[PDB]
Amino acid sequence: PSMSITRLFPALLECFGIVLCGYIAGRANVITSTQAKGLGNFVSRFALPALLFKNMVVLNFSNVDWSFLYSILIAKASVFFIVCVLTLLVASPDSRFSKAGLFPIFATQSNDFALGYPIVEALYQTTYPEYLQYIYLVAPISLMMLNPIGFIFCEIQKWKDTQNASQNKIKIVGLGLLRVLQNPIVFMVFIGIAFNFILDRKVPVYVENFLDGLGNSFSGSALFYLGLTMVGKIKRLKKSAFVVLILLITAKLLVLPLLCREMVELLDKGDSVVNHTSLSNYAFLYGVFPVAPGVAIFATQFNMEVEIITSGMVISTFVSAPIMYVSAWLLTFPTMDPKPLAYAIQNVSFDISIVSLISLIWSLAILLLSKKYKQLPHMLTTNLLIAQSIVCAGMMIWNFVKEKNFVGQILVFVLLYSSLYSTYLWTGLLAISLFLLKKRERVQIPVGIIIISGWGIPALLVGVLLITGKHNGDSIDSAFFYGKEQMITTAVTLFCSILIAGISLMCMNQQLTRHVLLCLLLIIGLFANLSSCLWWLFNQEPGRLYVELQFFCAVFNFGQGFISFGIFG
Ligand SMILES: O=C(O)Cc1c[nH]c2ccccc12
Repeated sequence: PSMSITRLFPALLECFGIVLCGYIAGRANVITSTQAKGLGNFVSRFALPALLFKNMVVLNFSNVDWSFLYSILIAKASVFFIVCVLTLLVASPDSRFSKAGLFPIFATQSNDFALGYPIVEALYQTTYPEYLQYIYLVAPISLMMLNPIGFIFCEIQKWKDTQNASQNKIKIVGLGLLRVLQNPIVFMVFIGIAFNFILDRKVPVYVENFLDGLGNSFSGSALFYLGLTMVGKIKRLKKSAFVVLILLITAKLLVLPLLCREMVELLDKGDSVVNHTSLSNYAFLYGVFPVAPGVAIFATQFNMEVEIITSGMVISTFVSAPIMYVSAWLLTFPTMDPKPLAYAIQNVSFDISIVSLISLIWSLAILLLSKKYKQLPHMLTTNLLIAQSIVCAGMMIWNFVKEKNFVGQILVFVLLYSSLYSTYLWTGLLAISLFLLKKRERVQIPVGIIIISGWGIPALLVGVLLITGKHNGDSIDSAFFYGKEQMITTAVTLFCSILIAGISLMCMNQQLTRHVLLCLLLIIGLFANLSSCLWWLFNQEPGRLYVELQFFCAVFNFGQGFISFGIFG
């Protein structure tokens, strides 16, 4: 295929597993905040410049598609210009230049080497090997292009804050540019380009082992340091600052991908449809890379906007994981016929259910071992997390069982289906329990009946499904394993929970917020699945928007554990 999309989930597990290792290590103080700087110094002063130098010396410039460079750079320059001019118009006077510097750098500078390259490598190393070159071209040329302008605005702020020092523009410009030249990425690219020419792309045999040994250590070491620098970083922001952060992460993780993709489709006027397509898709995925950790370092160096930039970098890194996974698969679906596409959505479901189950077990354990599960609603909320866990656990088994045998398929189907419906009801059961708790303190909530229904009724619905329906189990999609009746069952379950929740939340309006938020964020997913099921039935020959909806309702179905992991973890 045009992109080895199956290799992305392992790459993301490498990337974000090692970031999680660093995060766990810093949390557990396996490495303290002052000890982490030793790893950071190694990463940035040795491993990264070695990696840059090696790849820049090796690079065949007579094989670079400059259109991709110009496309991504013009897209980054666009987002930079937009965020800069918009920041200059929106922000308040005494902070507008610090923000106009760092917010555009934020919105454009990608976590290219640590996170981007493992992902690009996995996706494209075998299908389109030259796509790995553009990491080392785009990322540094991006700094040389755009970072000096942002630093110039930060130097304007440093100048303006220092009202004793109404000094020269030449110093402002020069110092901004000097900070760009002092960046190891920038100067090791200049140095590597010089030795690309001097050596005719040949790393000396007796220097190669060194550059290999240092450079190859970068990814793991940098991803680990990234985890360590994410510990204790998401400070409680003002509502205004949180909205700004959402808009900046939207610029980096949505707008920049869309503009990158558009620019490749504008400028890659070359002939090949499939090469144009894969390059376009690579441009989108390039745009989805997180904010580079270096932006937080610049912010610290200036002492400017540091909470927003650090928190945004942290959140951007984590938000890039699902967006990147989701986007890459979504872009790949137009290349797939309906059977490998059904396989694809089950693979997606399995992948998400793994990491969601892990998030769920963690969140469950926290709520249990904190003894939060004693309180109401938190006991039923823990049951909602239990419900989500059994959903994810079932889907993992269906991937193992999809070709095993008829009986195991049915049994595994019982489990997955039933937990699937149990989540649906616990959405509603929680929501009406919120109303019941809100109604008056003298009301004793019918916890036992609620639990018995929250698992009996889903078991009953799967029993009904087995009885009234028939085995459609030749079908790869487990949500279609029992066909028309299955999706009607799904639809009724969701609608019941939706009515229960809407009515109860209404009466409740006429601890609480996190559970209301949970129910609503589940309800948008329940409606995604409700839509999916009636649409399935009738469409009969569903379009591209259906496989994308099928995909996003699968992302919800199994990724809803991450919702719980955010709300209570
Ligand atoms: O953004 C990048 O990929 C480069 C980078 C520079 N210093 C870093 C520290 C940790 C992780 C990545 C980087």
